[PDB]
Amino acid sequence: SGKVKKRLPQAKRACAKCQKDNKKCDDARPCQRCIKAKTDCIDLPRKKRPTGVRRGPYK
DNA sequence: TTATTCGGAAATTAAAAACA
DNA sequence: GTTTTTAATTTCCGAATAAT
Ligand SMILES: [Zn+2]
Ligand SMILES: [Zn+2]
Repeated sequence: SGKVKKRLPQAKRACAKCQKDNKKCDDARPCQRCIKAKTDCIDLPRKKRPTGVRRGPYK
Protein backbone atom coordinates (compact mmCIF):
# COMPACT_ATOMS: atom_id res chain seq x y z
CA SER A 1 0.00 0.00 0.00
CA GLY A 2 1.19 3.51 -0.72
CA LYS A 3 1.76 5.96 2.09
CA VAL A 4 -1.07 8.16 3.36
CA LYS A 5 -0.04 11.71 4.28
CA LYS A 6 -0.14 11.96 8.08
CA ARG A 7 -1.70 15.29 9.01
CA LEU A 8 0.77 16.29 11.71
CA PRO A 9 -0.60 17.18 15.16
CA GLN A 10 -0.71 20.94 15.57
CA ALA A 11 1.79 22.88 17.64
CA LYS A 12 0.52 23.93 21.06
CA ARG A 13 0.90 27.48 19.76
CA ALA A 14 2.56 29.10 16.77
CA CYS A 15 5.30 31.70 17.03
CA ALA A 16 4.97 35.08 15.37
CA LYS A 17 6.90 34.17 12.22
CA CYS A 18 5.01 30.91 11.63
CA GLN A 19 1.80 32.88 12.17
CA LYS A 20 2.82 35.53 9.63
CA ASP A 21 3.92 32.92 7.07
CA ASN A 22 0.91 30.61 7.69
CA LYS A 23 3.36 27.72 8.13
CA LYS A 24 3.86 24.78 10.50
CA CYS A 25 5.30 25.69 13.92
CA ASP A 26 6.32 23.19 16.62
CA ASP A 27 6.78 23.01 20.38
CA ALA A 28 10.50 23.85 20.44
CA ARG A 29 11.55 27.42 21.23
CA PRO A 30 13.13 28.56 19.03
CA CYS A 31 10.99 26.55 16.61
CA GLN A 32 12.61 24.62 13.77
CA ARG A 33 11.49 27.06 11.07
CA CYS A 34 13.02 30.00 12.96
CA ILE A 35 16.32 28.16 13.49
CA LYS A 36 16.58 27.46 9.75
CA ALA A 37 15.50 31.01 8.77
CA LYS A 38 17.78 32.61 11.41
CA THR A 39 14.80 34.67 12.61
CA ASP A 40 13.78 35.69 16.13
CA CYS A 41 11.25 33.19 17.50
CA ILE A 42 8.74 35.14 19.64
CA ASP A 43 5.36 34.17 21.09
CA LEU A 44 2.64 36.82 20.91
CA PRO A 45 -0.67 36.84 22.82
CA ARG A 46 -3.91 35.50 21.42
CA LYS A 47 -7.16 37.37 21.01
CA LYS A 48 -9.70 36.62 23.74
CA ARG A 49 -13.20 36.42 22.31
CA PRO A 50 -15.65 38.72 24.08
CA THR A 51 -18.11 38.18 26.89
CA GLY A 52 -21.66 39.47 26.67
CA VAL A 53 -22.71 38.38 23.17
CA ARG A 54 -25.80 36.17 23.33
CA ARG A 55 -26.10 33.20 20.99
CA GLY A 56 -29.70 32.13 21.44
CA PRO A 57 -30.92 28.63 22.28
CA TYR A 58 -28.97 25.54 21.28
CA LYS A 59 -30.28 22.67 19.16
C1' DT B 1 14.21 25.15 -8.78
C1' DT B 2 13.39 27.28 -4.14
C1' DA B 3 11.22 31.07 -1.36
C1' DT B 4 7.39 33.71 -0.16
C1' DT B 5 2.61 34.73 0.05
C1' DC B 6 -2.08 33.89 1.36
C1' DG B 7 -7.22 31.81 0.70
C1' DG B 8 -9.57 29.10 3.19
C1' DA B 9 -10.25 24.04 5.25
C1' DA B 10 -9.58 22.06 9.38
C1' DA B 11 -8.58 22.34 14.24
C1' DT B 12 -8.80 24.62 18.55
C1' DT B 13 -11.21 26.85 22.17
C1' DA B 14 -13.93 29.46 25.52
C1' DA B 15 -18.58 32.04 26.75
C1' DA B 16 -23.24 30.79 26.23
C1' DA B 17 -26.22 27.51 27.10
C1' DA B 18 -27.54 23.39 29.07
C1' DC B 19 -27.40 20.25 32.54
C1' DA B 20 -26.53 18.00 37.60
C1' DG C 1 -21.08 23.45 40.54
C1' DT C 2 -20.58 19.94 36.51
C1' DT C 3 -20.54 19.51 30.78
C1' DT C 4 -22.07 20.54 26.09
C1' DT C 5 -22.72 23.58 22.22
C1' DT C 6 -20.95 25.88 18.56
C1' DA C 7 -18.95 30.58 16.70
C1' DA C 8 -14.59 33.30 17.50
C1' DT C 9 -10.12 32.43 16.73
C1' DT C 10 -5.96 29.88 15.35
C1' DT C 11 -3.25 26.60 12.77
C1' DC C 12 -1.24 25.35 8.61
C1' DC C 13 -2.41 22.75 3.92
C1' DG C 14 -1.55 23.40 -0.42
C1' DA C 15 -1.56 26.03 -4.47
C1' DA C 16 -0.49 30.09 -6.12
C1' DT C 17 3.07 33.96 -7.23
C1' DA C 18 7.78 35.81 -6.68
C1' DA C 19 12.58 35.28 -6.38
C1' DT C 20 16.78 33.04 -7.71
ZN1 LIG D 1 7.26 28.68 14.57
ZN1 LIG E 1 9.64 30.47 15.58
